[PDB]
Amino acid sequence: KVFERCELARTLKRLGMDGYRGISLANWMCLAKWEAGYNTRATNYNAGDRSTDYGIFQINSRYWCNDGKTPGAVNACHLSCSALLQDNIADAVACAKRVVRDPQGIRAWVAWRNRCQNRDVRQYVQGCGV
Repeated sequence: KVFERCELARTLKRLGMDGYRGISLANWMCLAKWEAGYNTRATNYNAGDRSTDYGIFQINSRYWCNDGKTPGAVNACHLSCSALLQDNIADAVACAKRVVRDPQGIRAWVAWRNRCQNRDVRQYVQGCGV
C-alpha cells in the first residue's frame, strides 16, 4: 500500500507515535518519506552484507526481524520480516518503537540524519489536522 501523506500522519498519531521516546510525529513522517516513499511493500537488498530492509520504515533483517537467510541475524522485534510488508502498519510501528528504545534512538536510520536532522520538518504534517 502507498499511503497518502495526511492519511499516514493521522494513522501514526493513532498508533501512539507522536512524541514516542521524545520523537515528534513530523520526524517519523520525514523518515517514512525518505525510507520508502510511504510504500509498505518496499524492500531493499544490501548485497554488501546480505541483509534486506523491509517495509515503510525499511527495517533491517540483521537485528530486528527474521527472514531466515541473513547471516548471524537476531530478531529483536520477535517477528517474521513478512509482517513488515502488510498494508496494516501496526506491527511495523511496534517494531519501529523497539528500534528507538536503543541508545541511538531515531539516529539508527542514516537517511534520517541526511534528510531530516536539523531541518524544517513541519512541511510533512501541515494541513493534516494532527
